[PDB]
Amino acid sequence: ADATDDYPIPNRIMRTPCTAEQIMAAARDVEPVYYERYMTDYKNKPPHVQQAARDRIHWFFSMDYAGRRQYSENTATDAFFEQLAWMWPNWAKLFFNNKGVAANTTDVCEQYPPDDMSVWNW
Repeated sequence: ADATDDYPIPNRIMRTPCTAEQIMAAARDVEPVYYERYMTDYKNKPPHVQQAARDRIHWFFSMDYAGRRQYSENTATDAFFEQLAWMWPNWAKLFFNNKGVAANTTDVCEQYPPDDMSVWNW
C-alpha cells in the first residue's frame, strides 16, 4: 500500500498562502474544463452551501498555515470531520486536486490577483 502525499488535502495547496479567488483564478485558467465542472456543481448547491463553502475556504486563507494544520489534522482524524462534508462533500473538489493542478495553481496563485471576484461569478 505504502503512503502518498496526496492525502490528506494537498499539501501544496494547503501550505500555500493564496486567497481562494487567487487559486480559483489560477484554476479556471489552468484547468477550465475541471473548473467548469466544479462551477456547475457549485451552482448546483444552494446559496447556503455555496456561501458556507466560501466561509470555510475564507477561514483557510485567514488561518493560512494554521488552517493547513487544522485541516490536515481534522481530516487525518476523520475525513467526515468537516461539517461541510455533511451537506456537500464536493464543496472543495476544485481545491482537492492532486494532479498537476496542485503544482500549477500553487506556483501561479502567487501571481494572480486576489481581488478577482469574477471567479465567484463566471
